[PDB]
Amino acid sequence: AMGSMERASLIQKAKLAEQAERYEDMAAFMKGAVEKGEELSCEERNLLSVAYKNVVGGQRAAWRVLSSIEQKSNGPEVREYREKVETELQGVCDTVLGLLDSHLIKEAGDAESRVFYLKMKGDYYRYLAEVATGDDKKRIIDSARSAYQEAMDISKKEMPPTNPIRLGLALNFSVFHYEIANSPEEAISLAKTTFDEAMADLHTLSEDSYKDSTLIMQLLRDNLTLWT
Amino acid sequence: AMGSMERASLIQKAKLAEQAERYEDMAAFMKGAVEKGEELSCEERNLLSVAYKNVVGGQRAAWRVLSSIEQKSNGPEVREYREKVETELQGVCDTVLGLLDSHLIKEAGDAESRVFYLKMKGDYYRYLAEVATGDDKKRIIDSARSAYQEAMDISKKEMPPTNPIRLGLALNFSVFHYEIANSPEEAISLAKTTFDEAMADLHTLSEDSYKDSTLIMQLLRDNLTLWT
Ligand SMILES: COc1cccc(NC(=O)COc2ccccc2P(=O)(O)O)c1
Ligand SMILES: COc1cccc(NC(=O)COc2ccccc2P(=O)(O)O)c1
Ligand SMILES: [Cl-]
Ligand SMILES: [Cl-]
Ligand SMILES: [Cl-]
Ligand SMILES: [Cl-]
Ligand SMILES: [Mg+2]
Ligand SMILES: [Mg+2]
Ligand SMILES: [Mg+2]
Ligand SMILES: [Mg+2]
Ligand SMILES: [Mg+2]
Ligand SMILES: [Mg+2]
Ligand SMILES: [Mg+2]
Ligand SMILES: [Mg+2]
Repeated sequence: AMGSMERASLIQKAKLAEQAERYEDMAAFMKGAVEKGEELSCEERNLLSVAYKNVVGGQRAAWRVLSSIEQKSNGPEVREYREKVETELQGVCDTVLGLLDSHLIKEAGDAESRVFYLKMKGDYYRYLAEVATGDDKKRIIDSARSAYQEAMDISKKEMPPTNPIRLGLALNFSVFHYEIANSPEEAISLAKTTFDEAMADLHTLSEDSYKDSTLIMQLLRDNLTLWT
Repeated sequence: AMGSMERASLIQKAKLAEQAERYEDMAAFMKGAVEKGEELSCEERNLLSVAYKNVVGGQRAAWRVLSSIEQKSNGPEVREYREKVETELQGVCDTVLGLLDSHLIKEAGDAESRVFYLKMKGDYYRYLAEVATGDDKKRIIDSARSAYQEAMDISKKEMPPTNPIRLGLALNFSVFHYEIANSPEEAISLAKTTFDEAMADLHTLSEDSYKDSTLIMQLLRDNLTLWT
């Protein structure tokens, strides 16, 4: 439905929607921008990610509330409404994954863009895994793992240990190991090694880069504190 | 779209949606419940009001952000996106006003229900007035005034000065005078008289009623502090 709007106007409106805290609109504008077919700049990739993380975030928070109520109840209403929210969440994840597959990842040749999009792919499969059951569920978990792993492999070859996309990827992959893969030791090892190798590279940074990197290192530290 | 769901299940889901902070869903469930044609109980009237106040609240907050950006800008994008949000806000207000006219107010014979719905009518015309321009605009302002006035007339005849619906009505009508009607003296007089007559009636209240009433009296006091 954004086919008739200029790419530049979609980006401008996404920024307005962010100011207005209208994240559903923000996501729809950025989906429209991606669907123009051109690669996205760093700033535009960040608008895409912020929009969808806020949308899916509201859904995941609601799903958690409902799932809790349902499990303590264990008529059809709680299950029905949890399933409604679950389906809408699945739809948003499928939308994002669709944008990544058609055709953001395939056209992403620079490490910053390719790692960004593979991290996003890992994150949205991870959100699908949170609500998935059984077997179907193993293939979803492995899709998340596979995307994160490819991103990690590129990030380790092509980016310094303090790069904020590399740090955020490692942070989220550690969360995947702790929360999804039942691998708390792998989570803790990854968060530890990532933190230590970033610390050793801080000396190479300007003041502003240092602020960017240490912000994410503090999130790694927060998890490690929660996990140990 | 809620025609096939049981009234009781719509109410139950509205309560779940409130826990989940899913206010759009909450409003749609309560719209469905109203459309069953039966009068609403006190608790159900409160669910209706909470749902729509949160929905329109998000819209009014966004509209304010956008209007500010637009007026400081004064391409078409800011105006266009402010108009989009404005139209959606107008639609929600029209929806609420429609439920009140078809047929909540006409079937409301008790003072608690009739005052509640006439206050709501004043509030949603007030939200339309916030975004309205010119003349069209005078009739909207007078519709809000007229609804609030009828509610006030009934409330003064039928409810004690500490009743929380009477207090909330007076609070909102004072806000209408200050923000919409350019009548700050009327706003201040109304808030003052309402506060003083409630204070004089507190002695008649139980501990829990006292807590309910004094909460709203503090909002009147907060406005008076802001306005004087
Ligand atoms: C963004 O809104 C929500 C809703 C529900 C859960 C969360 N996530 C959290 O509270 C913590 O999640 C993380 C912590 C470190 C890295 C990544 C995440 P995640 O949100 O699971 O991508 C966020
Ligand atoms: C509920 O979300 C919003 C969004 C934008 C504005 C507001 N309202 C306010 O900040 C203060 O408004 C009032 C104060 C006292 C009584 C009534 C109101 P109102 O929200 O204008 O019905 C609320
Ligand atoms: Cl449902
Ligand atoms: Cl490529
Ligand atoms: Cl628009
Ligand atoms: Cl009647
Ligand atoms: Mg063009
Ligand atoms: Mg399901
Ligand atoms: Mg390329
Ligand atoms: Mg490099
Ligand atoms: Mg029935
Ligand atoms: Mg308009
Ligand atoms: Mg009746
Ligand atoms: Mg009475």
